[PDB]
Amino acid sequence: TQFEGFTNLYQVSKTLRFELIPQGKTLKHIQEQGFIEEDKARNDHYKELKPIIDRIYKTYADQCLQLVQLDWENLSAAIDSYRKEKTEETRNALIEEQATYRNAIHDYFIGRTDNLTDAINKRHAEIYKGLFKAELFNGKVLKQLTTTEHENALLRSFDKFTTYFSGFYENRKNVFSAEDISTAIPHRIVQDNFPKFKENCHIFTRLITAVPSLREHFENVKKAIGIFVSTSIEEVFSFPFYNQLLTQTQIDLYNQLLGGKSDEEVIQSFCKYKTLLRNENVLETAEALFNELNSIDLTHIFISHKKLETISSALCDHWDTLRNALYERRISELTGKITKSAKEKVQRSLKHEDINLQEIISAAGKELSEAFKQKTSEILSHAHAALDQPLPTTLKKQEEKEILKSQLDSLLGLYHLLDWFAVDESNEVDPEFSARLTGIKLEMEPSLSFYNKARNYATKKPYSVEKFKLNFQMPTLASGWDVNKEKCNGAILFVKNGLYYLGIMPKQKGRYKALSFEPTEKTSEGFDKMYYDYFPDAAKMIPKCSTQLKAVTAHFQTHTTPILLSNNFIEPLEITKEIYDLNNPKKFQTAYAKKTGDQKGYREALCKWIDFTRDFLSKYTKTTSIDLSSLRPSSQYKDLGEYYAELNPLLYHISFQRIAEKEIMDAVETGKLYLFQIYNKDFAKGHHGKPNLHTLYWTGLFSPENLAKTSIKLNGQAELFYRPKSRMKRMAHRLGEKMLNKKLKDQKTPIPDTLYQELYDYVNHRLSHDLSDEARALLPNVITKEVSHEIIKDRRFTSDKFFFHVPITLNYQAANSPSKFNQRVNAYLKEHPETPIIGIDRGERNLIYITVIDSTGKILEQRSLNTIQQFDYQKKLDNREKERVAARQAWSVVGTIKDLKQGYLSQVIHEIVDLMIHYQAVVVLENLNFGFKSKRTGIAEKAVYQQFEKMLIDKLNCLVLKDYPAEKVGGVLNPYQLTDQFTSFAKMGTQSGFLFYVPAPYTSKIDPLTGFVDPFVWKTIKNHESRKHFLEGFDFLHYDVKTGDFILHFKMNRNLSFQRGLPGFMPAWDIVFEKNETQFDAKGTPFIAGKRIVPVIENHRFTGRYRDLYPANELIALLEEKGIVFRDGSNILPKLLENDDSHAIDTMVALIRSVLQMRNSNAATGEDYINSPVRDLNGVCFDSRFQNPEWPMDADANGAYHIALKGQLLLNHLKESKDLKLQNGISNQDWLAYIQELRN
RNA sequence: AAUUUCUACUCUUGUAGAUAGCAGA
DNA sequence: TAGTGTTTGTCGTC
DNA sequence: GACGACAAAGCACTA
Repeated sequence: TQFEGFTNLYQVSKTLRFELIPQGKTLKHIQEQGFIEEDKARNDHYKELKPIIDRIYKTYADQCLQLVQLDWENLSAAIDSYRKEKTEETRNALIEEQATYRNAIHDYFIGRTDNLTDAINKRHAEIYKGLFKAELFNGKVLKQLTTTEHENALLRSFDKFTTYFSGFYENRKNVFSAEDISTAIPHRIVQDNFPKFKENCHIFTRLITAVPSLREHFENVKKAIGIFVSTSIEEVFSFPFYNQLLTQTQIDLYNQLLGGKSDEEVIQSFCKYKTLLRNENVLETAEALFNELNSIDLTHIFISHKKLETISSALCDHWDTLRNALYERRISELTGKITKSAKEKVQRSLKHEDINLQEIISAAGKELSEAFKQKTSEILSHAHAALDQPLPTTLKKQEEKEILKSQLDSLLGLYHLLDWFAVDESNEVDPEFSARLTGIKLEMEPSLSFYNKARNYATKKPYSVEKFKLNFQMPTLASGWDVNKEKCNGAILFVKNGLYYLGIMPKQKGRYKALSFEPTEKTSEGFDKMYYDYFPDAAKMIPKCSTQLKAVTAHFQTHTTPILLSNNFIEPLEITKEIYDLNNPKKFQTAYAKKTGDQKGYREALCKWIDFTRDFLSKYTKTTSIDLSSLRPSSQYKDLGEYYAELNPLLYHISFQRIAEKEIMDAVETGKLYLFQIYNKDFAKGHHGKPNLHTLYWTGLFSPENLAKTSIKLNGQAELFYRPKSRMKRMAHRLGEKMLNKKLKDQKTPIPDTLYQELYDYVNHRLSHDLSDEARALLPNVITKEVSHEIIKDRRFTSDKFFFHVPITLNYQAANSPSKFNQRVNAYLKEHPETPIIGIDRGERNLIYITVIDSTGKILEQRSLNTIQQFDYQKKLDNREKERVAARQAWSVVGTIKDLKQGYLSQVIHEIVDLMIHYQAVVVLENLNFGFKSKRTGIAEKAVYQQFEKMLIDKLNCLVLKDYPAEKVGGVLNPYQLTDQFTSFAKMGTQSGFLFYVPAPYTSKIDPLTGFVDPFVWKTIKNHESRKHFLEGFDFLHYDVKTGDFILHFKMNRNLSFQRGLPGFMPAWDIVFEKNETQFDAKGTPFIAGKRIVPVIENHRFTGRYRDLYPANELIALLEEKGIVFRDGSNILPKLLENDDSHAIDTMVALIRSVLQMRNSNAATGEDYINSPVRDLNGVCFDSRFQNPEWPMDADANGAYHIALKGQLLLNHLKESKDLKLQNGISNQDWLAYIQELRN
């Protein structure tokens, strides 16, 4: 097995896109015939027909729901039993019962069953079949069910073109399917409305039994309105009536028995919805509801469990406090011997149940009520102060955009507040409160959608990428390149002087007309035309044209002699009866031999069948020319799989023949041919440099090597698109103006966005104002250029453009899908223990950081990827963008940041693949399922980086390096295939081919010399008793006079209540308060050893500002003040406890806080070092400021190193494992135990 | 500030990387 | 009594 | 029992 052998394993399909430039006067001919305008109208017709078909989509659904008659007694009993006993058996019984009822409704739409009489059951299938076919426009489906003339004229607009609704058919299948999917009609009937209707019947009978006078009163309300005249009030609250509550008109009548593109568009619509909130007085109603909570019974006001953690973080210290406070109070009221099983039951109960507001107050204290009152009035005042604040006149200025966002934040804040309360009727909700809350709520739901629509408008770009597909009045345009379908499709390609041209033949005067392109000698100058020959598949096309056609099937049925085929045959073929009988556990198939076992009959029949196929190919009118003599005789063919896989590549072929330029130019001159040059900036006159990957795929497809031996196949079903211009604001660099580079003299540090505009205006002498102080300072550093030629901003969308989306297939000689790809990778890895690793982590001072390690674990190379292609993406560019978002906090700045991150990550995968191929390594990412990263990290968690991993998997599916020759492995003809096909984020686990995913947590805050981690969670120390109990668990803390350090011995079998439950290896540790000394690094720079950056400034705000702190110096100073003598080397902790100085104990613990903190960062001073608190086996505490290459350089370096180290643990278990499998993730304790043992 | 277009850019009338489209969210 | 402008074929997995 | 990929086979229109 070789690493270069990971190619040609499965087919990968990519569709290239190009721009079509009209040649000669083909644009004039198109405009004269009005093809673009007609196709533009077809786009509008397709969109205007979107609800018309959806309307004729209800008719059928409404008609099918009118005949539904079911007995809902069984469904009610399954609902009652699940509410009665909360066991998993009654849940699965209800899930199956619901699925049975959903299918009962589905059988009315398309039953294909025996429950409904076929007279009716089969009639629905004839409609549902062509509900996703042409029938829609035939009027046939409407003939089964009245169309108006304009609607009839709209249906015929898609005659011979109903494939335009291809994707729309899928969107309508997503509406039915009769699954638990909420989008479906059966689900809405069974699982949404019936539990509501079933509850209505129970509410009815309880009221009528207690207050019988309410019966005649309800009956009078029904009679006074006029609804359900043939049904009494008791029957509408009985199960049989629900069958007549399945259509909207009946649902509306039932509910009424109960109830009785532009800038100013966002201002007019919002102000219309905004002024509607005053008339409804939703603020006054909301302010009155939250004021009711001061006196009403709070044991029936429930908080949703999905919001409890969010509320805890908004009203308390952490997200933990509420869930923990409820946990302690519930453990406080358990019965008998409180086992650890009873505690876990209380934990699991708090995850998925709604807590009433009273139990929260009784468990958290009176300080939550003050937080609840203050937060409620704060949100209500902001929403009240925003409804009366008028919107601006326009959105031209950013100051006017800010007030629009500010008022939307207040509206979304109130909308967020209302979603705190549980909506489900499973809880005993208050009568009046739940009704008034659900009312103002139903009203605030479009705010969220409206808010999202508004934010996207600000994020939107001034372009209009919207486009429509050009058909040229052909439903099969560019649907196939075969020469025999020249007229049928009318799309061919030309190559001339390295420039690729597309030629489409229009219907000449409304009729098909072939062009007699005469093959001219190659010497004469002219275009080269593609001759495309293709036989789709031997398995499906051969029987269709030879033994399964209408002629021979009927002939063999009514006549028992072989028949001769003459049409589409050079020499007549004598198809005989037996081979058709074989094709009538099919015969000559693997199943037949597996079951029957007639091996002798198999080999003879297959020999005749294979010979018959070989007989067919040499006799067919188009397959006779291809040289099939390379095929082996039928005696040594095992089965059809190997034979068809061998026969298929021989059929497909592309050849080029020169066509004289005079014919092509005259064809364009008269208008018979439309010439479109393919253009992707790699065919420009001034082009110089390595081209795009898509250009190489296009260039490599037509290379002489590929034509002789196919590895890139030109797939059919190509598409043409036309994009209208979007010239609304043209910016240009006119001649005589002075360009300004976005980078300084070093062409690596970008100018801030705000400063760049001011400098650019001053350079051109256009700014009326004066430059800032920092603008003057940065002025000499910028570089200016004169405009030699005009550069048009966004020139792509200035004018109208054509497009050509063409699909190609790479690795055409491989299988359709990979077959156990991970087994192949694991096989290579097992035989190659020396395969290096590549660990990638998201640092804070570095966007993406890399570290490669070998089998033994030494760091071969570690690099920071924030500087790609001589440009700084983090140290300068992302910092300025983050500065702007912290200054303005607008929507445009957020959109630019997300686009930059995705663009930066595109550059990263090139660095990864270039690094990986050079080392022949395996790259280990981190799975997003486990853990999270802080806000200080440069990439948002599970939002952009999750898509980053998708790109890396997809890129390595068909990895092609653009500096490589095509013939060797890794080129365009033989791409690398190192990853399995991506299916979903959930399905990918710990391996995706040559990619590994190890748990993120417990990777970057570890000493790389001892494997030590901070074993104490500091949230368990709050009071003096906790501090003293924590401090008394240690063994001994003493001054070493020889070295000047403090050795704080600790045994992991102590302070369990303050620990994190991960002992790991090394049951004892020696925390060292390193003596501060001006140590020198490799470069000789001075740095003080043991320096720690502590952010603790206030009890509530623990990261107000970073503060310098020296654990050794401060603790010596603290002990001197207390009068403690410690130079004798005696233990210090017992003497600390006996004096019982509250301030000294707090300082004692706070210093242990600092020393156990390894990752010390300071953005202002540029320090991101990591310092070990414990000594290694050599006896030296790790300090990353030493800049030793063999160990991580900075804090971000440590994380990428251990992700690669976590990759070793996966492979180390892989090598020793007998099976070719991997563990379903790495336990945090198991990883800690492994690393702590290895570093020793 | 020039792109099948996405990001960044301007020694180079263009550079470096990415780029599986259509339809529907 | 024909030019010409939707149907069918499956092999393996799934 | 359920998916496909592009051709050549059919199949209805007027003639």
